[PDB]
Amino acid sequence: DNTVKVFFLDSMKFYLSLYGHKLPVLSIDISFDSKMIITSSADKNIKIWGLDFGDCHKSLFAHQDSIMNVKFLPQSHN
RNA sequence: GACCCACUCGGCACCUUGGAGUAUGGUCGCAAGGCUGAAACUUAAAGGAAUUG
Repeated sequence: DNTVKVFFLDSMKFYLSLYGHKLPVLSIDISFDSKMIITSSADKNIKIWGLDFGDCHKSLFAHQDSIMNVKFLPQSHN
């Protein structure tokens, strides 16, 4: 049920429920310095997501059948 | 008893002599406002559009 839920770790107190992919999102990554997450679904459109409130930045589109896994170069934010 | 003709009485009947418009800078509601999906996202599938590609 095409959503991404972010919980904390000291409490797990349901920090951010978010949506908008129109298919089951199947890969998540989190920025190396805890500032930006990357959600990716099977509608060929990844979304770079802001963190403080959950504002989407670029709902960008590639890989013309389906994204299967996204991962983070953990040195810079690429 | 019936039929005809005249008369007569009573019947169901018959025939002939403020609104209309228009106008509204007011009061109140309202089609008002655009390819949907679709936004903080220029983003999918599926559609309507116009399509002699």
